[PDB]
Amino acid sequence: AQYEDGKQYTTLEKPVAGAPQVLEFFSFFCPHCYQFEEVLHISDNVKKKLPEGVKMTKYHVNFMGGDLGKDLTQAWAVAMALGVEDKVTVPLFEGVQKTQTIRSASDIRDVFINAGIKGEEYDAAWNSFVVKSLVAQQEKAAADVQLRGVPAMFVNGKYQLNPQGMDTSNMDVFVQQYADTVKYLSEK
Ligand SMILES: CCN(CCn1cccn1)C(=O)Cc1ccc(Oc2ccc(C#N)c(C)c2)cc1
Repeated sequence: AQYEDGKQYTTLEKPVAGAPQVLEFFSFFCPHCYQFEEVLHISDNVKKKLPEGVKMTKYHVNFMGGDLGKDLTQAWAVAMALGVEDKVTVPLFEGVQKTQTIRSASDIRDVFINAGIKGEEYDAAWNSFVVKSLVAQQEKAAADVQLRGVPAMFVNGKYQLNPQGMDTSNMDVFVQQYADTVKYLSEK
């Protein structure tokens, strides 16, 4: 077959019932995740190749970056609660990996303030139990599939993308192969 288990994707031993339709995991410390956002725009191209209104979920992970890695998961929960993912994703990535100006939770906060989120608004969300629950959902989804590496995408809690099995000579061909595989698994 053109799409084969083990080539463009793998199948989880234990499927996760009730998982989001398209679930991505990333970390701002993850170098390929930087490429996936700034260079390849994987999420946007995947969303485009999916039907209108299909839910896509993107979660941060703790296992990279020690203390600051956990701060960034809580901050991503703040981004999701306020709906400002599209405003902080790039400066958080560049702050961690490019300029390396993010070394504390306050430095993360500065990215949100520079993005236009008010101080009282960020601090209230940061300490809110709505964000606490959002942090738990990110941890629960990662623990559900024993996640040990990022970037990672899961389709309907049963299939895991395998980008190592695609072509990486052409960036644009890789993205299109990746998105078509998500679409293929979506229709399974
Ligand atoms: C979860 C495993 N994991 C972590 C460990 N790890 C580090 C390096 C390799 N593995 C991954 O990063 C897996 C991975 C993902 C994608 C990928 O393919 C490309 C990456 C970037 C670009 C660009 N620009 C292209 C075109 C393709 C290759 C590997």
